[PDB]
Amino acid sequence: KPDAPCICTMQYDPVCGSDGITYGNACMLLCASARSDTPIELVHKGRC
Repeated sequence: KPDAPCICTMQYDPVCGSDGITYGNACMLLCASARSDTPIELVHKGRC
């Protein structure tokens, strides 16, 4: 998928994605998978 702005909401839902990074939200993630370094992969909807 293309780059998706990480401004979905402010529902601070820090989801841990395969990489060891707690993304403020699955969308913030979209920012990660869009301009992070590697295609992370959610694993736990929290602080790991």
